Formats: sequence, C-alpha cells, structure tokens
Amino acid sequence: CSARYNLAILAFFGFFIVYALRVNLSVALVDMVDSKKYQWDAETQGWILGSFFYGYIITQIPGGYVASKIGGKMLLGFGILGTAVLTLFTPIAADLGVGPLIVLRALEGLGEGVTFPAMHAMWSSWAPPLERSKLLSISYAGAQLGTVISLPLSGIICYYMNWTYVFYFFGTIGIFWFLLWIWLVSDTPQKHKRISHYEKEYILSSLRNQLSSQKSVPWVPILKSLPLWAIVVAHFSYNWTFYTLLTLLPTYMKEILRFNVQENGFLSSLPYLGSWLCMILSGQAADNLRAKWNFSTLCVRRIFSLIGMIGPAVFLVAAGFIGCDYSLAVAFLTISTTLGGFCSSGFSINHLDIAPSYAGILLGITNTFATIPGMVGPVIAKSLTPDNTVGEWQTVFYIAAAINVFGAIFFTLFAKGEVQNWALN
Ligand SMILES: CC(C)C[C@H](NC(=O)OCC1c2ccccc2-c2ccccc21)C(=O)O
Repeated sequence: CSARYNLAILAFFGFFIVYALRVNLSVALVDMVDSKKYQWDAETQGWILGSFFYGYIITQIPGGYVASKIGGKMLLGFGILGTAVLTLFTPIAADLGVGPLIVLRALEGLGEGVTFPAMHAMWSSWAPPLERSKLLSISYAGAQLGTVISLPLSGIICYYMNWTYVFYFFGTIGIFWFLLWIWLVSDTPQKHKRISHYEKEYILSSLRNQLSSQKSVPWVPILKSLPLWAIVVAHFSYNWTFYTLLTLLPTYMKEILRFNVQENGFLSSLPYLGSWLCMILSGQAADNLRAKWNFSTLCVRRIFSLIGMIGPAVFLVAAGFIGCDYSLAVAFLTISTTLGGFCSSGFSINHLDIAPSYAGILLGITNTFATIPGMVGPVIAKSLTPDNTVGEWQTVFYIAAAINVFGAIFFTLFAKGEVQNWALN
C-alpha cells in the first residue's frame, strides 16, 4: 500500500512484538515454578514479574528526548532488537539464577520503554493532521492485539512443548521483524527511498501548517497546574488495576480457578479482547453522544471516565465475591476489563485535549508517573497472596477497586479541558 500505511502495518507488528515480549513471562511463570521447574517463593515471583517496569520507568522520558533528537526509526528498531535478544537469552538466564533473571527483565524494560516515544516521534513527521486518528489507531492496536494473541499462543506452546520455546519463538520473531523494520521504514518521508512524489507532497503540505508554528516543545514547562496532576492520578489508578490484572491473571486462574495451561492461556485473553472491542466502539459512541447533546466537552470526559474506571472496580469486587467459580469469576473479570475500555475517551484523550502541541511530552510525563503501579502493584499483590488465600485475593481485589475509585473521584474533582493558560503558545 501507500508508504504511511506500510509504516502503520510495520508499527502494528512492532508493538505486537513489544507487548508479547512483555506478557509472555506472565504465562511462562505459571509453568516455570515448582509446586524444568524452579523452587521460587511468592516474594521472588513478584519481583521477577515487576522487574520490567523498573527499566520502563527509567528509560521513558530520556527515550522521548532521544527520539526527538535523532528520530524514531533506529531508536525503535534497536529497542525491539535489544528486547528480543534478551528474551532469547532469558531461558539460559533462568538457569544462572534469580538475580540473572531479574537483571534480564530490568534490561528488557530499559530496552522496551523507549518504543512508545520513538513511535510518537515518527508520527510527528509521518501522519497528516486529517488522517492522524486512523494511523495512530492502526499503529497502537498492535499492543492490545499482541496481548490478546500472545496469551493463548504462549499457553499453547507452554502446554504442548516446554516453556523455553515460548521465549525462543518470540525472540526469533522479534529479530525477523527487525530485519524488515531496518529495511522498509525511514525516519521521515524525505528520507524514504521508495515513497512516491505525490504522497510525499501530500504529507509535507498537510504538516506544513503545524510545523510552521515553530513554537512546539521549546522547554520543560512549569507543570505545577493541578489539572495535569488530576489526569496523572487518573492514569495511575487505571494502570494499577490494568497491570495488577496483566501480571497476575494467568497465575490467578492456575492458583484459584485451577484451569489447565492451555485453557488458562485461552481464557486469559478474553478480558483484553473485550476491552479492545469496547474501546473501538467507544469512539463511535462518543461521536454519537456529541452529535445530539449540548453537553460541554468536560461532561463527556467525566461520564466516560467514571464509567470506565468504576465499572472495572465494582466488577472486580463482584469477582472477589464469588471467586473460585470457574464460570462466573471469569465472566466478571472480562466484564470489568470490557467496561475499562471507555477510559480512552474518558481520560486518555484529555492529555491532548487540554494542551495541544504538548501531548507528546505531557503524556510522557503522565506515563512515567503512572508506571509506578507496574513496579508496586504486582509485587505487593504477590506478597499478600502466599499460597491459596482466597481471602487475600479478595483483599487485593478490594485494593485495586479502592484505587480505581480514588482515581475516578480525584479526576472528576479537578478535570479541566479548555486550556492550561501556559500551553497557549
Ligand atoms: C485511546 C486509545 C487511542 C489509546 C490506546 N492505547 C493503548 O496502548 O492501550 C494500552 C494500555 C492503555 C490503555 C489506556 C491508557 C494507557 C494504556 C497503556 C500504557 C502502557 C501500556 C499499555 C497500556 C489505543 O490507541 O488503542
């Protein structure tokens, strides 16, 4: 197809391999622990699952600066390559000990956390303003589809074969994809070796009216404004529940619901598939709402954020109420994750609604602060649930629901959407 849609497809596969390499461990740890198996304790498993988010936190904002400086192509390609090779060496790191695996996961976090800003730095030069929505949607849906596919796929490989083949498969697939990314993609349409003249003129002429402003991202602004911290804490509360689910759901099904590894992998993707299919309709629902009602822009934000952050909390509480039920617990979990889909138009769009031309930096700040739950939630949750502890699983579900409620309340108490009065260049 066209050059920019080729970039969109290759970005889709890139993010598919990013989230895969992120999530394959959450399924591999189900079989990698003893009742080749290792005698890892509950606290160790939490650290091993959470070590990735240390690197993801560390390399986020410097990754954005480097992407702005030297561009997206090489930076993202090398991030993916340095995640794939570390995944390939993870099985031998498991034999060397717990410490080697933790440092492997930390280095994977450092490699992988630069991917998102490197992609935004490419779409700052590739996506025309009229068409940015479709391109960003196609590019970023790769992450969600990556989780949705890599859960059952990891389960299938981990059941039919040993768990090491999961890591080998994803590592070799990452290397193979890098062999395409280094070749078909370029930093900027002027630097593209094969783009047609008319497409290049279209992209440049459409981006001219924005790049002619010459005032985008001139400094690190004074981010004292409370409306930024309200959306930051909303993102924190959302990511807390999302990552607590992502890093524990296969473990939860193995430990409480007692599903087989294959069935565990199949069922673990249902909540995220539901979340994807709800998020994709959420934009159309928001358009339908905007088409009729005289609501202010803040109104749709607050209603959608409340729905998408409260529904998951109440349904996670409900899943706590009838835990150990092989049929109803998974239904409540998938309903929770599906209701979580409204959060995009609830608060994720607010990042660029309250401050255009600063979205790439403000969203990076918010994502740096909101990946603290990736480091905190998994380890404390695994510490709180030592062996079976249906009561402690209820306890962690209550903790996640309370965090969601706090985030929704704080966001709705301080959400603004016009202008921060300093972002107006
Ligand atoms: C609102 C849409 C366009 C954004 C969405 N992006 C996405 O990557 O979701 C994955 C999940 C998430 C959901 C909502 C807000 C933040 C996050 C996030 C951050 C880090 C890792 C995973 C996630 C899309 O375009 O489909």
